[PDB]
Amino acid sequence: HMSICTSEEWQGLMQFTLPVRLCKEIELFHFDIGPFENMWPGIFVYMVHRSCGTSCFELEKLCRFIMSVKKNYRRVPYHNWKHAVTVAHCMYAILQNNHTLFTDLERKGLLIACLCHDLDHRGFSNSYLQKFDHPLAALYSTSTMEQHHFSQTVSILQLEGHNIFSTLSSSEYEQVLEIIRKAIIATDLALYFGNRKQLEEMYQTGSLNLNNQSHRDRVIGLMMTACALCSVTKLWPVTKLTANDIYAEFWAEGDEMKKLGIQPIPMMDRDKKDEVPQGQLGFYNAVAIPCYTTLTQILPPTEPLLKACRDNLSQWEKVIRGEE
Ligand SMILES: Nc1ncnc2c1ncn2[C@@H]1O[C@@H]2COP(=O)(O)O[C@H]2[C@H]1O
Ligand SMILES: [Mg+2]
Repeated sequence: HMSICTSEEWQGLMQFTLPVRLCKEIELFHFDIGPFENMWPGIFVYMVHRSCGTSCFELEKLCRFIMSVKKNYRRVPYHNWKHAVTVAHCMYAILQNNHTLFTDLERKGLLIACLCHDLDHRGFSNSYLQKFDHPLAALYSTSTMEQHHFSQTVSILQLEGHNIFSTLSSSEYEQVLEIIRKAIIATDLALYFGNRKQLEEMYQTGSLNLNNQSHRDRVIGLMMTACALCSVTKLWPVTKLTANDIYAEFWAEGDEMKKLGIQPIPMMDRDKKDEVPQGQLGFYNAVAIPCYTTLTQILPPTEPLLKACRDNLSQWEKVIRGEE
């Protein structure tokens, strides 16, 4: 059912070595993978090797897994292969800066979860799928696309020579699949609001306990949100270019809605592009800023993400003022 990489693809990835200059730059939170397209698969291998060890996964299986995942991301403007590696890199930076706070199993599970969090995304939102009673919406009632992403991830692991997790004990195998399932589902932004509220209460009252599994799950959920939204933590030019991709995809969804007799919300209406700056301002105030603020309280080393987010919020305000 899943698309499979060619022998040339996975065998070639096995020979990749990250350039020395990038080895330094990749550790920074603001790192933009954008100008290194041919290196994206290799960049992911590198991050897994540094965070989990060069022998954590059998190289051949890891390369097949990565290239088949790439092949199963579609040609959509935003939720594509580039996005997958970008989100995985943000997780890499978070994990690197909070290394011993997370178990070996959690680090490997989370890096894989990020690479696969939007696997086989079709360019359509959950709102579209549920508003048009799409098959996927009947099965996966809530977090529709996210449940599909997890199912597709398991499907790729089931491909011959692709199960990088088979060497784990039966207990840890089940454990990592659960970590991955919860992490991918957490990228359904609808769940973010309640999760952040709960974490803020736990933090403020002092009940937050990282040794409490239910609490760990929530912190990991917030981390996934922070990574999924990380385009807002890059340098302004990069943030602005990515925003163009985000809207390109949403406008295409809006176009399809119009064709079917349903008017899209302003955000997905390309004829309302002038409202984008205010739309982003609202998003930063309602989602981004609160997200990174809570993340930084829980994990101090992630402060750079919050600083960058605040900087971009100021940039959007500048646009609104006419200082673009
Ligand atoms: N700059 C942004 N980056 C990411 N998501 C955004 C942004 N602005 C608005 N959003 C909304 O937040 C959602 C985050 O997850 P999605 O990418 O599924 O869909 C995104 C949009 O609905
Ligand atoms: Mg998604």
